[PDB]
Amino acid sequence: MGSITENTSWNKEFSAEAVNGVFVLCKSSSKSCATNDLARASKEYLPASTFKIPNAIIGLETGVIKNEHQVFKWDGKPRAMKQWERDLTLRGAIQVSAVPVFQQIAREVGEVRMQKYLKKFSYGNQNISGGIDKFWLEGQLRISAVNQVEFLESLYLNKLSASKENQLIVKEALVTEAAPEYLVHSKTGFSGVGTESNPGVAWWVGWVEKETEVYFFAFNMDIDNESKLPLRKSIPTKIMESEGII
Amino acid sequence: MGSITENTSWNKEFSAEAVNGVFVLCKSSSKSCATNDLARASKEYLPASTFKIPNAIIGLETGVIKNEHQVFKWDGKPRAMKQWERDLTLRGAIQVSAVPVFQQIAREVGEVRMQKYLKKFSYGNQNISGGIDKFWLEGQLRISAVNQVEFLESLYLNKLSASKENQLIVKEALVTEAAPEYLVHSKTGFSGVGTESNPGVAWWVGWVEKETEVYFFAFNMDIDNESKLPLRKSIPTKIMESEGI
Repeated sequence: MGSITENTSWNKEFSAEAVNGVFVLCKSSSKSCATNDLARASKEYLPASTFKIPNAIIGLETGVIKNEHQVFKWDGKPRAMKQWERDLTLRGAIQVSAVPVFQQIAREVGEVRMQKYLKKFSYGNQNISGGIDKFWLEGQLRISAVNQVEFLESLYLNKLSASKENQLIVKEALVTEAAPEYLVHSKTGFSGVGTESNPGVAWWVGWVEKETEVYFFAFNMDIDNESKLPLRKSIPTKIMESEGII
Repeated sequence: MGSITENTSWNKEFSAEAVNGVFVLCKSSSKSCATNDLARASKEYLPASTFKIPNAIIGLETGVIKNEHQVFKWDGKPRAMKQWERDLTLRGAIQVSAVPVFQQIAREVGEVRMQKYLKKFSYGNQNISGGIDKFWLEGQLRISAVNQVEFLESLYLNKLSASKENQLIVKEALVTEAAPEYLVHSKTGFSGVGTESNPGVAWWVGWVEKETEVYFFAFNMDIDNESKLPLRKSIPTKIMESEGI
């Protein structure tokens, strides 16, 4: 990555909520990044559902996901969340974080192909052991906020080791906010409430295209209570809108 | 164009506003469309800004538009609108409908290549005479609502005679509404108030991806009073809502 500068004043938003976390924000027009905590910016955590971004690209690249219009049919069996009990498009599955859809995609991709692509993507520690359908949820895979922004910037520029076509498909699927001159691509993540002395992690990563400017961001925080989930978006949002990226 | 059925009940919104226009809605699931007026559905009108869709694709295909990240720098010379007086990305130019930006692109594309692609796209009457950079604004180019829908369906499916990459680039630049299971791609159009007994035309075309269903739409109406523009969105919205979309 380029240069990164620690800005301890950003901790203001974290203190107010008594949250232990990190936010990394990079402005493309300068190749510079800022963060409230340099140490945690480089610390690696379970990616949780933010892993659906590389998983989607790999699914497309390997042909497991036939094309952008593939519909993932619900077999009718009970699923962990009601929002997943329905047929979903690739964008739909990603947007509602439909774990079972991507677990099946991961099984079809397989260990060998999955490993190959995470190496090509320089994705975290590239550790997929423990079970092909859950390594990003409870396995040994880990990735840092800094590595997330590097990865997302590559995707934005279509520089990942995959077809431009597939990177573009996954990119539209990640759009979460659209205005004439304000476009946001993002993905949430939540590993769970963790265990005693081992909190879970919550994520919010993506990028913002405001006019001719582009900002890449990655946020993660320790979490042991679902009631704190909204903070994964509110803290980053307050930090960015305090930076003029309203 | 699969099958199309006229549904006069849709005229309600039109009559309720004393507006002459047409709306074509197609449900991909069941290759069928509906319209309030079959005859007008096939009538061709000046595309106005909706033409920025085919133009953007052509600009990318021919190279005039370097890539998806190309920036369109403003030279400083005043423009018809303040919103266009600034640098713009490809999506920004489309979203705010920066006429000057695309006029320049058209010039670079060249009437020869422009004519070539409109033939590949089967875009309306394909008449770009009058002025290489104003034919869609006041030239003789004409296209129907049915033609807009089939053109947009081709784009959605990456079936236009262009690279899938360029089609995908233009598709994201057209996103106007984004939600978890609701995504809208769309483009507005307006030729002006026009002249007496010869009003202008207002457009609104695009498609809606709701859950796993996909709806393609095209709307146009005659307009002589700039105060009626909002109707290009309100009328279709009301009709689609009355359908469940």
